Amino acid sequence: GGNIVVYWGQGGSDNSEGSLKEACKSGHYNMIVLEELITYDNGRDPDLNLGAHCVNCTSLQQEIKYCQLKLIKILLQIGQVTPTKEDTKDTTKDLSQYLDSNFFSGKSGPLGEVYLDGIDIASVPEGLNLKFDELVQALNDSATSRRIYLSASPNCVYPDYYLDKAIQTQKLDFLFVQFFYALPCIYTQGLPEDLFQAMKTWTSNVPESKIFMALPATPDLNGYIPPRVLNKEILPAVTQASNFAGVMIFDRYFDRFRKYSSKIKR
Amino acid sequence: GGNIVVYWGQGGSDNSEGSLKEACKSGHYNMIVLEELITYDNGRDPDLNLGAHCVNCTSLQQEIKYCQLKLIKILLQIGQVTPTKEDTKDTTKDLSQYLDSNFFSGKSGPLGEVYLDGIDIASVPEGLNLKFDELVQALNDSATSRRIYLSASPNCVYPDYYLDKAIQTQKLDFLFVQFFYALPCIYTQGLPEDLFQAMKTWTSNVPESKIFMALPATPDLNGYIPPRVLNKEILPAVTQASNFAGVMIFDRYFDRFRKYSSKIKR
Ligand SMILES: *[C@@H]1O[C@H](CO)[C@@H](O[C@@H]2O[C@H](CO)[C@@H](O)[C@H](O)[C@H]2NC(C)=O)[C@H](O)[C@H]1NC(C)=O
Ligand SMILES: *[C@@H]1O[C@H](CO)[C@@H](O[C@@H]2O[C@H](CO)[C@@H](O)[C@H](O)[C@H]2NC(C)=O)[C@H](O)[C@H]1NC(C)=O
Ligand SMILES: CC(=O)N[C@@H]1[C@@H](O)[C@H](O)[C@@H](CO)O[C@H]1O
Ligand SMILES: CC(=O)N[C@@H]1[C@@H](O)[C@H](O)[C@@H](CO)O[C@H]1O
Ligand SMILES: CC(=O)N[C@@H]1[C@@H](O)[C@H](O)[C@@H](CO)O[C@H]1O
Ligand SMILES: CC(=O)N[C@@H]1[C@@H](O)[C@H](O)[C@@H](CO)O[C@H]1O
Ligand code: NA
Ligand code: NA
Repeated sequence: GGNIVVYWGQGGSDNSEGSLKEACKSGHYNMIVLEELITYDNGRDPDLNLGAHCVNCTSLQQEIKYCQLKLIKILLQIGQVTPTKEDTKDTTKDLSQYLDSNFFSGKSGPLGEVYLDGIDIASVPEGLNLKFDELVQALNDSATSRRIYLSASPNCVYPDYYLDKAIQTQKLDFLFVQFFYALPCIYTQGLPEDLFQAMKTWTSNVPESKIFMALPATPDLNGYIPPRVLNKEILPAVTQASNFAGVMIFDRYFDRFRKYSSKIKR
Repeated sequence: GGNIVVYWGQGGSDNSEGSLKEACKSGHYNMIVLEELITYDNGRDPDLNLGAHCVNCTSLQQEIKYCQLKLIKILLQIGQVTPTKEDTKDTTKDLSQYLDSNFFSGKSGPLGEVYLDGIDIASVPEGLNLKFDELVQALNDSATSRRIYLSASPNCVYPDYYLDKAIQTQKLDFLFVQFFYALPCIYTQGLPEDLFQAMKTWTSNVPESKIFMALPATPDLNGYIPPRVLNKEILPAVTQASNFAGVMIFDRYFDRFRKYSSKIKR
């Protein structure tokens, strides 16, 4: 089956996009990125935002652990940095510490008593105080024997305006390169040329990281690659890169109904 | 000040984008569109999704009423239709009835004991059972003496693939035409030509509805129009349309920090 990852958490409620456990139990995925954590440039404690899934999300603990015991990695995505004009000391250091204590220590945090597998950073502005490359270095330097995987979700334009610094730390394990919404590098009908060139650029410029092609599971989004096109044209070309890792599915909501991941070649 | 509307509800928590009351109290807006209600093609009761603002959102009642007593209209946006392959009878009729009972009757619904001012529909796929134009007609035909405003948020491409049928009912009071993210009709630096042509097309083809230009409040989104450009170039041209209504701000989160609406001409 290879490496198929998926985004979950912003697809509504359990009744719209299914529970996290449902996603894991489906067997389609070996890694889930939870969307998303809101962080504060002024050092306020982060706010978890899993939409209509839960407000008290501590009961997700058992679902996270179920996933992990099925060998599925669970990463939490930082999706929003609330800016401040205030000059505040130690914001990045303090966030790294908050994350370590609340998600990577088995202690009672927002997702219950878990050790998550890592942190993803979305392609969004950082703060005047909070800096993503600094955060990545701090997390990798964490006082723990646990493996904390670090990743980013850049758009397919290289370099990514928001994440290039974090990428150039050379400390990201995975990149979920987004080939959806309107960008010059998406697939369009009968035209993979820009996507191929972007994949060449990403894989060659970030040889230290595993590169996922993040694709939409629905034909209602720009960048959609029909499964036969993905299997017979796209994958044969992009898999020539030694650091091509697989496909990231945007997102569990669309995939739950479309069963796009089911149609990807073995 | 004219007509300035804003989207609120998907900007995170109260600490990231402020409470609904805060938005109303700011005095920047005369209409707020709440994002968003999830509806079900199989006829399941809708799920309210105001992200990390609340799960039990009934306590928003007092904030809604505060807004309304300040002459601010509150509309709820349908943002997501969860599809089904099942053929289910009366889905649209039943949704109209659910909305009437739960948001337009002063009874104890998901937002408490309110009479909302109306419903907006996002530019998203409808269902195999649930149909937007049918929903608009049903809501307008509601057994009530209350005014229910009906609107849609089409993208700037005319016709809108998802909402054109709803628009052609001629029963929409407002259109929030979205000139952001990547589309051929957005403003780009020193180039309003496509936006002007789109505004001509929207205003001339939908003379029966008031047309808002929906614009991003942050320079970090495609389509951003610096306030001086908006005031001295854009508004003088587009305001020549008799049905040009004003500016819809995407969104309260960005506007809270950027104070974009504050910079729009009187
Ligand atoms: C920081 O990154 C380094 C390098 O990827 C990680 O170090 C590896 O850790 C694994 C398991 O602990 C070992 O098998 C490797 O031999 C290590 N490699 C090197 C070069 O030291 C380290 O674990 C990361 N830190 C965290 C907190 O995950
Ligand atoms: C359906 O649309 C019609 C037309 O806009 C609305 O009828 C208007 O109602 C207002 C206030 O009740 C009156 O001042 C107008 O004279 C009416 N116009 C016409 C042509 O009848 C009607 O209110 C809408 N239905 C709902 C539930 O809002
Ligand atoms: C495979 C896996 O990740 N197992 C985790 C374990 O590491 C952790 O000690 C525990 C308590 O938080 O949750 C487990 O089930
Ligand atoms: C607060 C903010 O917007 N910071 C941005 C940062 O996100 C971006 O990666 C960088 C690129 O050089 O430019 C900064 O201005
Ligand atoms: C101006 C306004 O909309 N006022 C509303 C009123 O119509 C409604 O009867 C009441 C109870 O639900 O909430 C009010 O304050
Ligand atoms: C379930 C679904 O996707 N329905 C779409 C509808 O949203 C769209 O407005 C219409 C345009 O003709 O095409 C239908 O296939
Ligand atoms: Na879709
Ligand atoms: Na921004």
